[PDB]
Amino acid sequence: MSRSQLTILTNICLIEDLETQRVVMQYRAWSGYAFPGGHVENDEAFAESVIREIYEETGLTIQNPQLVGIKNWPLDTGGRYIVICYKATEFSGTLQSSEEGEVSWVQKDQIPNLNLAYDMLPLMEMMEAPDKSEFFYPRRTEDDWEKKIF
Amino acid sequence: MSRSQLTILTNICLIEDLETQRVVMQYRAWSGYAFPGGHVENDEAFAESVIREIYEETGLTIQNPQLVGIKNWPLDTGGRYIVICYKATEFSGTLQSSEEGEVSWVQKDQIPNLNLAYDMLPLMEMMEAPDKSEFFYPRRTEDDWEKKIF
Ligand SMILES: [Mg+2]
Ligand SMILES: [Mg+2]
Repeated sequence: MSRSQLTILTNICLIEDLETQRVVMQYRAWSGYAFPGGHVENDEAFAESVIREIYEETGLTIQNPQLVGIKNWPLDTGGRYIVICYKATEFSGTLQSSEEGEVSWVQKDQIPNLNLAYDMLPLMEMMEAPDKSEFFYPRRTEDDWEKKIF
Repeated sequence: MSRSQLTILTNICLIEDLETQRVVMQYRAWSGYAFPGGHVENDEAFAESVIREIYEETGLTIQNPQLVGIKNWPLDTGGRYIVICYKATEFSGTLQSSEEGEVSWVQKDQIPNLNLAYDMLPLMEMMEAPDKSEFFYPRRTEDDWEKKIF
């Protein structure tokens, strides 16, 4: 019945242009600059979903997106929010914003200087680390946004 | 309401003893030899779940399990079955079966000679491949068990 009982399936992608050392950032009015991505449709694969969402949100067609981790947290009544995290360096197309947010190429080394969504930097660190694959909020108490990286 | 509307969260782990080149296999009366693992509890992280399930099913405590892919397929009415796939080479303990299946160390090169669960070999191949991370059944028709690897 309640929203806190649901399992929500979403994705994000770190799209990195190796020629320019820039990454696609999206501005979402949690608030701030974050990675683009979206919700998984009922019939589509996880990889199909990230390719489709990225195309819609950025105008870019990514190839062979790589699974780099999972961000997730329990909801209040047995539910869970799930973010499947991808990295893509192979893509084509022209960058184009959508109603879902303004997108831009930001120099990767300048990402920390933006108004970032909460925990963007440790999330990007988990994704980039070859030996880490999960970012979890235990949500042990109602205000607990402490994280665990596995 | 129906079981085909649910999102089911499970894990498996390929536990490889690098000293002996054996892998833990579990016999489940889909039927056949498969990897051990289990269902994710409401409050636990994905990594916590695989460590706990593997301990219960095998007696081994795995350390630092690595995400190597996701096996998944849609269910008939908007649901999805999800298997988070891990590999672990660091562990301790003594192998011990449980009510959930007999476990054994099988030489990795002898795995194909077992009565394996359906698609075990391509699943293991997806997991072992550094550039593949999803095993998906589109379930386009009712008898369609064709697969896609991303
Ligand atoms: Mg989106
Ligand atoms: Mg099990």
